[PDB]
Amino acid sequence: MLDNPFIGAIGYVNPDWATNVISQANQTADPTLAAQMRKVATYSTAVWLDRIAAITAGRGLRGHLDEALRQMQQAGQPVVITLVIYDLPNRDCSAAASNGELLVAQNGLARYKAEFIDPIVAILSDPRYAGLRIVTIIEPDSLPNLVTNLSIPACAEAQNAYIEGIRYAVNRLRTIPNVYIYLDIAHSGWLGWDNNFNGAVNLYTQVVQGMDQGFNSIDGFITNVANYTPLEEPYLPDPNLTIAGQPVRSASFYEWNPYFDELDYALALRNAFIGRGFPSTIGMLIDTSRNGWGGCSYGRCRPTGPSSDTSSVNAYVDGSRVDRRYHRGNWCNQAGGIGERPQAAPRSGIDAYVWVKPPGESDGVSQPGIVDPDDPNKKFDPMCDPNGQSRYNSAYPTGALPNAPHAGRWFPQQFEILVRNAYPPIQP
Ligand SMILES: OC[C@H]1O[C@@H](O[C@H]2[C@H](O)[C@@H](O)[C@H](O[C@H]3[C@H](O)[C@@H](O)[C@H](O[C@H]4[C@H](O)[C@@H](O)[C@@H](O)O[C@@H]4CO)O[C@@H]3CO)O[C@@H]2CO)[C@H](O)[C@@H](O)[C@@H]1O
Ligand SMILES: OC[C@H]1O[C@@H](O[C@H]2[C@H](O)[C@@H](O)[C@H](O[C@H]3[C@H](O)[C@@H](O)[C@H](O)O[C@@H]3CO)O[C@@H]2CO)[C@H](O)[C@@H](O)[C@@H]1O
Ligand SMILES: [Ca+2]
Ligand SMILES: [Ca+2]
Repeated sequence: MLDNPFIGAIGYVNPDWATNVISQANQTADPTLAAQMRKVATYSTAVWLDRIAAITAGRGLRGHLDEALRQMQQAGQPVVITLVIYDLPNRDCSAAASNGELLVAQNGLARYKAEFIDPIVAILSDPRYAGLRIVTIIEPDSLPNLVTNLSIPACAEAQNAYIEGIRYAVNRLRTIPNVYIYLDIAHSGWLGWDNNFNGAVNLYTQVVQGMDQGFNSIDGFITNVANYTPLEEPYLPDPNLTIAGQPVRSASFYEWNPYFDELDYALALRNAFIGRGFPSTIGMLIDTSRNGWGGCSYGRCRPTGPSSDTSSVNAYVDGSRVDRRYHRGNWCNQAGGIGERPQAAPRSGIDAYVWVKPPGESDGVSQPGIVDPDDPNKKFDPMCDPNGQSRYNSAYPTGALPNAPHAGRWFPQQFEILVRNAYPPIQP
């Protein structure tokens, strides 16, 4: 196996996502915005396996891999295709927008193994695909929910199903020599606090050391999947910087969390895991699909330096942060911008920036009363209410954009905002 599957390979371009991008560009009046959309359609995004039907629907998992072979032949270079394994029972257990089809109380773990992992592994095992690099992102949100959300019965009752299902997926996937495995580990605005950070290091160390290959069972971890947290807060580089007598991490936006950005968080986690016995060959991914924070939204434009207002930590931090969400827990349908393009080894210890969440796809429907045919357990979550308050701190609005369809469906109003707000800006 390679030390980094993203080195020396070009990213798979998902034609089914690109078709949505190009179709929206063809309906966009502004010719520069439309040309920016056409350029976005050329970048590489992950393919989500978000239900049993996704294995065969449309071109299906086999179709994407065949298309990857096609792109590899056309380019004369290896292709790296990213897959998201996303169907654990009691999925999305701390929210409502992405609850899945399998339930722990309805033989969900058994169905997960037999109807989801086993057919995926059979397909990835085909020797026709040996020349691809196949990256599997394992079950976003599941393990982070075990760190912070055990007070929710849907999470606590699922915890051993998560552990066993994830070990089962990784143990089977590790029998395939061109499959590179990354565990999801949330983002700095979720697990950055000392207690969450240490709980996560403990949890993931136990999960991996119980795998068949122990610490050799995975190739690393990914942060920021489907979230918006910046790679870097360049104007808040020191969480202990004293402003008006207080460290800036004490600001309301951070609540003493010393990790303001994903580079600090990902590299600190990598070092922590190496200290627990993981080999130094592990690498980190960061999802940069929607964390650029160009443009303007939520009453601010991107800061161009540290704030001139040093009269209080809150004023200073709020004027200096590029993450301009009202509250750091606002995960649904945010008016952010596309971030750095997918790219290999941008920083030591970082295997790649990737677009795992595909820009333009919804995080959740924005009002109740609407049922989706293809995901009958997807429901309205108040975090997606454009007129509501955050359910993590009701003093703040959700920031969610209106007119959003159910999670995963094309959200043209947000896609236009994400392209306009891209950082670095899209060049036609
Ligand atoms: O297979 C052809 C089929 O595709 C359908 O669209 C898929 C789309 O291909 C896929 O990327 C997407 O995956 C979603 C997932 O459903 C959704 O639950 C997840 O939501 C996130 C969300 O963004 C978070 O904020 C929060 O809600 O938690 C989850 C987990 O992070 O996001 C991914 C990526 O968007 O699902 C689509 C719907 O199945 C077409 O709709 C269909 O017509 C095609 O036949
Ligand atoms: O990242 C996308 C996923 O987000 C999930 O929500 C989590 C938020 O992303 C995260 O910011 C929030 O963090 C909490 C933290 O867990 C808690 O200890 C602290 O006190 O407050 C933070 C928020 O201020 O946690 C939530 C989960 O509870 C969504 O549930 C998921 O659908 C989405 O993909
Ligand atoms: Ca490696
Ligand atoms: Ca930093």
